[PDB]
Amino acid sequence: TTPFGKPMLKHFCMNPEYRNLNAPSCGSWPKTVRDQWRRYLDDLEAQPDYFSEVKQGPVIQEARREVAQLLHARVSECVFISNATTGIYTVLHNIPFDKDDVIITFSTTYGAIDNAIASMAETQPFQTRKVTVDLPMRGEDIVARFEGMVAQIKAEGLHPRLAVLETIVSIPAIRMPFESLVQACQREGVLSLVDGAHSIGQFSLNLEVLQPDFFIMDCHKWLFVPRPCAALYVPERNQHYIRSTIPPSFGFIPRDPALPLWSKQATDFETIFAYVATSDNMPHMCIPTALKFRREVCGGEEAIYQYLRVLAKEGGDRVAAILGTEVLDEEMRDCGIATVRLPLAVVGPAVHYLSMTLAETHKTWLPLIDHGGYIWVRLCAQIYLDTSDFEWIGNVLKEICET
Amino acid sequence: TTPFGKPMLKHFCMNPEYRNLNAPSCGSWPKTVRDQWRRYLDDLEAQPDYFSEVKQGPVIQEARREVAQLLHARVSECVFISNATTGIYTVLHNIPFDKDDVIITFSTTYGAIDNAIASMAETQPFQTRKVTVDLPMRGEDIVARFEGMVAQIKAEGLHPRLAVLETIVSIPAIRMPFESLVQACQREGVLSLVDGAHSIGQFSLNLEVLQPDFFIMDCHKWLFVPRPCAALYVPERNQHYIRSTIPPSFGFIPRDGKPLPLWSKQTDFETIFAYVATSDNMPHMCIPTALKFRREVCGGEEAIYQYLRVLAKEGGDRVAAILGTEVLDEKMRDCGIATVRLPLAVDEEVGPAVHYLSMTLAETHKTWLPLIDHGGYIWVRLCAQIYLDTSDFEWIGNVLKEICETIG
Repeated sequence: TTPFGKPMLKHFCMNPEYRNLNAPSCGSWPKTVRDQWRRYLDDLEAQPDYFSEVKQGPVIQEARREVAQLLHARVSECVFISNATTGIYTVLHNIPFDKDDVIITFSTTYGAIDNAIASMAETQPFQTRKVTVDLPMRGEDIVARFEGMVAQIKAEGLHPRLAVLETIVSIPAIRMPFESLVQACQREGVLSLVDGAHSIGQFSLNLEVLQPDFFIMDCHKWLFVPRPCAALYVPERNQHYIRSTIPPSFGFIPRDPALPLWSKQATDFETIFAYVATSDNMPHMCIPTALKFRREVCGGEEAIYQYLRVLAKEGGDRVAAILGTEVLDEEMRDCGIATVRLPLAVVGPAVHYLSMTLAETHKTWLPLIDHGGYIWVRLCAQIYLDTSDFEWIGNVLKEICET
Repeated sequence: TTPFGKPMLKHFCMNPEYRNLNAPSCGSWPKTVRDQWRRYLDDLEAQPDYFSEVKQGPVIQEARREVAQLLHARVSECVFISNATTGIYTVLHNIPFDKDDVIITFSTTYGAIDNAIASMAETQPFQTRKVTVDLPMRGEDIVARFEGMVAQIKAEGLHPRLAVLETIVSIPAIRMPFESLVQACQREGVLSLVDGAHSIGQFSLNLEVLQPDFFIMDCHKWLFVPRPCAALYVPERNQHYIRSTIPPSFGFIPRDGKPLPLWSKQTDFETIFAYVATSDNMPHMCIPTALKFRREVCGGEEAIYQYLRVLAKEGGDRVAAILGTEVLDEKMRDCGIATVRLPLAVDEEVGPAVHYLSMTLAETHKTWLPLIDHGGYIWVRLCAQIYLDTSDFEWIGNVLKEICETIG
């Protein structure tokens, strides 16, 4: 129906002068999703306990199966959680660890995940090792160092119990060889915890094929729903590991489960995530409206995936050209993101100036990070941007760097 | 400006037919809070990263200052969290327990807390003890048993480390002697963790006097903001215990003690709770609007607390009378809640009968009430609120009367 690029802008809710080149942070959703969101709010306000006790569940259930379909997963293997940090932590906290078990991470592992592993180590006897990854690198070189780490662990008498993998590194943002790492994990008997915070809605994905041990995803990052909105995939074979949400609630399963009588006013795994602490569900309840908008107005998932990839390839390349620099690359760019190096060498006041300038003067926002002695910027394509927006931010960044 | 009761309904957003006798579960909020909430949603989708990075912060900080003043606490002792379960678990998870420490609970402890303590013991070597509380009791006998459990624990050579107290039991709902239990805790050197999920907005609080070791509250349950909306109070003397949110995030404090990446350029205790996983903040951002409505439209906090307590007392009594049963008391009602026994005694039948009652209220009578089995009978929890009056309570009394007859 509507061509990609700035024709799409009329379907979304941003101010006219707002270049959204960092959509996954807060999400970005069409007007159809906004209006449906507000109708649920109206419903909640008009009859709160009726909306919550009767009307909420069936929309949630429809959202679950639409997410499972998109994943080529069973609805029985997909549960909803508030954010990706919660899902990853829920898995880590439930897996029983022994002093001879090793948790394998990478230097690309999300910072919040390192902190969780550090925190857990204070009261548990396991140990951890970080596979060094200095991007740029080749996917098969990453996969080889992982296999070398797993082999070194087994040689010392230790047990490589779990590896933390990611689909997209948060920043500097590339696509990682997660399909190959999941395979290496299954060969060596290592559980594959996949941080797919950036995945669903951005590129095609098939868990029936990939078969990860655990897969966590932020729907709000790329599925046109507001934050926070995440999902956790656990295959049947691993559902026995999960006995408690984080924080624990009435769904808890002791090692040796009883719902209070008000529960009578679905497997054990599913009840764990049905009886949880008080929460808002309306981002998840927006999933069907979002997927409808993507089928009918945007021409389906594959079209969107292609446009995002192609725009990021071309738009990222054009920003690097204008800057005289490069795009992060060893496919690592088989996604809707481009991480471009800025011509600055490494700080705080400068970072603060750059960002407020983009937010105050140019009405956009970009994440950045120090890596390899230079400051890099993450640019996120999306179906209402076109190649000129990237050309625009290239010149803007050019001017600020000069300044 | 507006008298309490049905004159308040014009200021709220419920259907005219709907009777909200269970407001704490989702919260109920005035039109001014609704309208402010939609205005934030407009701003968030007009300027997502500008709203989030520059505009949220000062509203959130204003809300923290107002919560701190409502509690008689310092701002730097009050942080925001999603829900009370998260806040209680954050405290429990941060405290280092050894194998000779004991966590004291009660028969009335929220079941989610019991599960957290059970979950935590699979991995930590501490023990726990439960004080027996078989309501109805007198509050002073509850204190006597707590003090006895503390002495018994010491008698075994163990260490009574922390006690989980609550202000209001979830179900069946009474006000517990939390002031006396906190006082007993400090006499004996026990950390007082107060589950005050029901507290702020319902009755008067003064943490400067109470001095609890930790205090967790659901703002949405009684402060006129939407769920989920909680706050956590940790006095200065106890903030060294808290080093991570649940789940841990970028604010984590290594046990060494040094806490951020470069994009943060774009109090350590307060920082823990500022750098968290992606979340919504607009309920907390509605706190200033809600509190202004309560001052300007409702005549202030103390006027609201008095109306809630008097209505729950008179309304609760009227439901008990119509049913020929009773209200739960100490044979504790200094709150806006009344728990009334249904003339139904307690198998395979309870579930279906409970389900019929519930949907009959939801589908037919346009209300909802939480149920529990206690002492061989079924009890119901009723919550007074400033847009209700005593006629709403005799309505539900007759309605419940008539339904119990059907089941019987």
